Amino acid sequence: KSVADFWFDPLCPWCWITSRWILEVAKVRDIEVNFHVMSLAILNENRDDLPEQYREGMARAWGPVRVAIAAEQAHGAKVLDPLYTAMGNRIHNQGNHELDEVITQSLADAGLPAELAKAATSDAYDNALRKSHHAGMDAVGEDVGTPTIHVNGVAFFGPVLSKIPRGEEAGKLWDASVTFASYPHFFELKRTRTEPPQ
Amino acid sequence: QKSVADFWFDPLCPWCWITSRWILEVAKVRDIEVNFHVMSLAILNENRREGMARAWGPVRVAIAAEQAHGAKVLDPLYTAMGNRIHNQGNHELDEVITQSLADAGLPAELAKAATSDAYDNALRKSHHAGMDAVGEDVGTPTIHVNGVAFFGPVLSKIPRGEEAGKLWDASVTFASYPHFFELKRTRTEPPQF
Ligand SMILES: [Mg+2]
Ligand SMILES: [Mg+2]
Ligand SMILES: [Mg+2]
Ligand SMILES: [Mg+2]
Repeated sequence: KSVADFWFDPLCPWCWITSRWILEVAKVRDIEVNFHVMSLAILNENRDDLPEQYREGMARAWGPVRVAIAAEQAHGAKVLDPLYTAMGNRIHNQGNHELDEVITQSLADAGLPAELAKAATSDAYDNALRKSHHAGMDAVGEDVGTPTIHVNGVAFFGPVLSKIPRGEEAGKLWDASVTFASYPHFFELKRTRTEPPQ
Repeated sequence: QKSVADFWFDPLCPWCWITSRWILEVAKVRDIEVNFHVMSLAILNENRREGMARAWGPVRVAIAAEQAHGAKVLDPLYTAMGNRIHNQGNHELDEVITQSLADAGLPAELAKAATSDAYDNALRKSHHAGMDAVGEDVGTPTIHVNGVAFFGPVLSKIPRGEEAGKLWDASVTFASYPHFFELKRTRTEPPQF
């Protein structure tokens, strides 16, 4: 039985696409899906030259990931899936970037206690967040970016997807990913003549 | 309908060697057509080994052979050259060239192409067709899978039989999906070859 371990920050549009893909895969393949939290804010800590404006666009970027960690600590890893879905629908599908509102709405949607929102503005969960992030994102390259998935235990950057594959198409892309994971002496495949629009 | 692999190679390149031998393994277990095209490590180095400082020789001979006898001769000429360089570790390139032309059944006079710029434009045109990228510059190996250009699969060993076939099926799946861009291992990197 194949296993997808996926690290996400609700803010990340790449994570959003790749996680929606994995959920499509799960509809047409027998796989175990484990979500884990990582943090774009932590990625950004490790970059001394980040421009002021980009820092400003991330002013309160710890809130959603703190709440996700706190939810997992309180209720188990199982609640990450639906909490992430509720948050990401609002952030990515509705374009809502008032994160305080996204957090309270998403907890209610997911059926989780409202008090979890208080995690967003406390450092109590940061040690756990850092450890979760490092487990997922530690890589040997200076690329260090999202999306990162482990396929049957094999850590990858990508698949970098700019649209969510659906149904059996999603399944076939999973099958291909598993085949590459199964061959230890494969390292990289990348399109050269086109790139994702951002 | 028929799956097609276009493969850009410099006889000197170990990564081209591995990925091209993989494609020839694929051809034994999947119905595919394989087309070889020349590129040049020396050109990559312009736009940026013991025995190999004269790095234009093998690629110049390859291009000259294609110009005179057609691109189909590149498969056996490359096999001849790379068998010697990579499988036998022969780095005397003048000897590799002579021997490989004889292996492939091509005229010995083609060896003279190694030390003439007569087809360097043809070489450059072939190179850029294979190596051009919209993003950051890429290295070897580059291929087209059913018309879709990829860097990689970067492979450090040659998959054989159905294992090779499954890796092709995977590549074809990724090529077929327009909105897939990259998959890369994060905890191991290719060996220093
Ligand atoms: Mg976890
Ligand atoms: Mg500003
Ligand atoms: Mg504290
Ligand atoms: Mg050609």
